[PDB]
Amino acid sequence: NTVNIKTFDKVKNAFGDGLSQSAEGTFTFPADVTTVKTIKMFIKNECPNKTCDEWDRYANVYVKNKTTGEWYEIGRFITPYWVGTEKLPRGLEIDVTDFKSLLSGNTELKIYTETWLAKGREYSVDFDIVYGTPDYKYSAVVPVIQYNKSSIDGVPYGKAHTLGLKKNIQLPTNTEKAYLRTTISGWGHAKPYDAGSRGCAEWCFRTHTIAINNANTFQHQLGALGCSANPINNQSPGNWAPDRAGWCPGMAVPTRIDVLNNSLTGSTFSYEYKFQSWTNNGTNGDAFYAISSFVIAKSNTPISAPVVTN
Repeated sequence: NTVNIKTFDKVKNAFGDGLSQSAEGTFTFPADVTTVKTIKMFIKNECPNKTCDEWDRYANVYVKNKTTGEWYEIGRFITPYWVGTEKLPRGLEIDVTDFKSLLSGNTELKIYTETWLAKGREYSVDFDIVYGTPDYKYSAVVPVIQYNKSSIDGVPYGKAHTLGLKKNIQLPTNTEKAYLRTTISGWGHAKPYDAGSRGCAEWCFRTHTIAINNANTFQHQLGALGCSANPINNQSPGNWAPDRAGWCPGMAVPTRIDVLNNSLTGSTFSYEYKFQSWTNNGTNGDAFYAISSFVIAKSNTPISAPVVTN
């Protein structure tokens, strides 16, 4: 079984006086998610005849955690230059199965675009829920860190001292499978440039590390994705083809999945996101990393949300 749920219908994120960069709404999702195998989120950006903010703007979607009243980023993308997602049949696709526990019953969603023009961007969002026999009937998800309000509200990169990326995580004793879900994209053309005149953090290729209990465990390489091969190839005269570090205009920001070893099940461990070292000399602007990292706990027996603590 595959149920399609329609959620935002030509909603506009715009900037200027009786307008907003974000839109919200409440939608009804089926209540039972125990047999949900996959949930695909589709984002359609309609921008016919240059009627939208022609820049490659940062955008993201959130689902509200009813109990805590906190917004969780389920997906982000960079809008294409000058056009919408027309070359793509169903729009940008992002797997959001990790958030099935929050995508049930009356769910409030939020979509934001860092647009600075009144014409902004218009979107239609729908979800495909595929029912079946999942490998794990239950899942729980909680954020470890969230500095993703916009491209320039991320974590400053290259500053003398930085903090706010070390946390402690306690996984439920019945966790059968656990993993981290991270989405990271950078902004800026700050100096000193890397070879090839690549400023940070939009252009400079880096490899960040996540340390579990002080041991370097996962590496996140923000390298070339092959922007020139983008299906949305009608973006000229915008600078669409050059490879940025870990993202391309008119494409979803990749979701990075790192599987935790089961020796962490039932125990509290430390998590630290370590940026590859670099110092901003401050002569050519700022550099930021917009980042969200989530811990997902799965089991075939009802499970409570992992505890994240400083």
